[PDB]
Amino acid sequence: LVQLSRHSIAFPSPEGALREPNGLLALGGDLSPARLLMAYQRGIFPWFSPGDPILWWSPDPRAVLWPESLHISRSMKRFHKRSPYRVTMNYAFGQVIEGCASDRETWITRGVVEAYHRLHELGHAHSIEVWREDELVGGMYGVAQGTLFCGESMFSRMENASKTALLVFCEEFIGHGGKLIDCQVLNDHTASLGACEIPRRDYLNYLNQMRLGRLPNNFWVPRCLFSP
Repeated sequence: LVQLSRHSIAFPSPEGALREPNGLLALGGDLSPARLLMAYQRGIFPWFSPGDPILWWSPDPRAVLWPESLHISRSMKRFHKRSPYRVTMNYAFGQVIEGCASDRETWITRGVVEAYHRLHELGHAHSIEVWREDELVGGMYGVAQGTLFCGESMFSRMENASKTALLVFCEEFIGHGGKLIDCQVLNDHTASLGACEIPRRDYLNYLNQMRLGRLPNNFWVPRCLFSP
């Protein structure tokens, strides 16, 4: 491996990551906006349980999701056509990440929250919210990397809340140039939604191409995406 330094925002080539644990590449450093941005630019992300030092990753393969391949069951389509939810973009970044943090009775520590909150404040991290009237019932947040979106996590406090968030986002994302969504690691729910695994070099390749891409100037301003 390799320990980072408070000095620079330099990162070692992802290809020198460990095989097991898959993707472990470096430790230390900090969660400053600059260091974080660089992490994503180069296909790396932080992940570590509270108590441990900062750990950075770039797994092989990488879980990803082609927006157009999002699988939506027939029961969900029925649900979404008569949806009881409203979806918004960047209305409550803080609550969404907190919602993702309080899930599972998670590594999302206060420090991590502030760090991504800074990125949101600076205009790089964004959130999708799912509301059951006045209540935030689900959502997802991530870091925008051009036409590629790096999804950190999502949460659901009501049936189909997160499915709705993803469904609505993919429609809005594709409609304006969105090309790929990064899922980091593949999990059961994510896989059922059509997420798949591709080689790390394929992902980095895509990343380098898409970072350059641009969505419309206002794509990320706080707004209502879906309100039946």
